[PDB]
Amino acid sequence: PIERIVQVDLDYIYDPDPEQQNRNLGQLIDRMKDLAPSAVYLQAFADPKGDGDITEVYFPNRHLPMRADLFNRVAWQLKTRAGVMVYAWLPVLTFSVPPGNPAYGKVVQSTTRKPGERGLGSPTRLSPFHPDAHRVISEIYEDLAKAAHFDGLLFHDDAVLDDTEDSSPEALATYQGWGLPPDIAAIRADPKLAQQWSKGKIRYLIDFTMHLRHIVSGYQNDRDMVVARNLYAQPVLDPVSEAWYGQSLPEFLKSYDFVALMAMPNMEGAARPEQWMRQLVAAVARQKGLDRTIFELQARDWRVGKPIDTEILRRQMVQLRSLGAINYGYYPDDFIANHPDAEALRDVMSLKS
Repeated sequence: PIERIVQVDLDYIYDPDPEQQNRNLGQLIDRMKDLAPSAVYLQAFADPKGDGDITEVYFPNRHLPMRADLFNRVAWQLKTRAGVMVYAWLPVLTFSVPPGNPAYGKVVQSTTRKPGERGLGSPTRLSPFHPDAHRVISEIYEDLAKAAHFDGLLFHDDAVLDDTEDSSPEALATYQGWGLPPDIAAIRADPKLAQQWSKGKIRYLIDFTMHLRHIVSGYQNDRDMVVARNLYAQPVLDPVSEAWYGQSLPEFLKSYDFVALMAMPNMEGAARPEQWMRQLVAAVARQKGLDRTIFELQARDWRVGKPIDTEILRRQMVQLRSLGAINYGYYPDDFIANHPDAEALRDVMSLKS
């Protein structure tokens, strides 16, 4: 079994001119037919500002405005014309519902964070410990399942909690239920409690995504609903950092069909990108995770706003192959600018590899 995946932004397809939008879609379909990946991870939410404040999505639903009714038709065209599997890529927590929504303002709190700033996680993450936020997110996933036909779910990288979160009253009450004091200062001060708390939050988020899976699978009438989740590299390279990510490679491997590991040394600011990738693969191997870890590479340098040379991307794929990491893919597909170069990547993205 081999996965070769392409993650695709509907933000790149969308255009206020529906005829331009159609031309955009056409270019995507042609590239995916040519490249023939195992799966496309398809954005179901809108994030055109790139700040992770998700006020709109691309499917009809009860809670958020629709930017365009686009996910269902792109998913169907990918499936039927390009012959690929399609995963719905959706946030776990970040839904900026309108005022008057029951979940409005029921967000993840931090003991130290102030207004007007953020850490890795978005300030807009709804608290999965709050019953109204829990239900609203559940209903958004239900509405996705009603609105479109797809083969899997990719749970987004927005599902993070740091070591000062979640400090909201509902979260504290949940920690008390785990046998911890409802007091993050007290938890953090005791290394044993701090470890238990970190692992507890990791499992809580995973369990929440399993709840969402159950909702979607019931509606897709499909027990074979495959799930993947984005995993940051730092918890893999340095597992102590689980405590301020709320993610874990061993726990992910136990719970998801695939782990979408963000193998992106450029984004990470790696001084020695080849060594970095070598160490990342070794870490995954050490956890016996190569069979279900997808090394998701970056095709764009988002910080400087430039495509990454396709030859650099291919060299990363060849390096992965040489190390026995046979599942991989890239994000994003810039189908309008023909980047990455499909001709150059075809041989390594082929499922005969």
